[PDB]
Amino acid sequence: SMNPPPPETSNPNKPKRQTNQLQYLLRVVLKTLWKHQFAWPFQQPVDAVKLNLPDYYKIIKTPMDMGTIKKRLENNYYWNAQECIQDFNTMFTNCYIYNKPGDDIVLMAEALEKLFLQKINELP
Ligand SMILES: Cn1cc(-c2ccc(C(=O)Nc3ccccc3N)cc2)c2cc[nH]c2c1=O
Repeated sequence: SMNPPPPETSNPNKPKRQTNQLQYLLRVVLKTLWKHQFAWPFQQPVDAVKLNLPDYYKIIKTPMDMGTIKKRLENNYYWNAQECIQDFNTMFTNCYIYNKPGDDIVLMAEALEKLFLQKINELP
């Protein structure tokens, strides 16, 4: 199909370890973006088939979405907060490199990214 297998969300060979920053990323950062009115296009992998975007996964080499990030946090996939922040950054980058500037989806991403950066500015 137009769609790749979704990203893995569990790392079983990794030890399970909480950190203050990972708790913050799940319980403050992800939670705040997840509940936002503009979160909905970002809560699951882009379904290029249903959306008829045949070039999406030609342009986007590293798919990422908030649902994947949420599950990765819930399964303690990330070794540290920077790995999680990188996935958020990738999700926004994908939106900005695929969609035309000023598209509704880009304006949605920009609003979510601003909130993300504001919360990251207070990472413990
Ligand atoms: C990240 N991202 C997401 C999306 C994206 C857009 C729409 C949906 C979606 O579920 N639409 C919908 C609304 C109401 C009823 C049924 C459906 N299917 C999901 C995703 C997208 C589209 C162009 N470009 C991007 C884009 O970059």
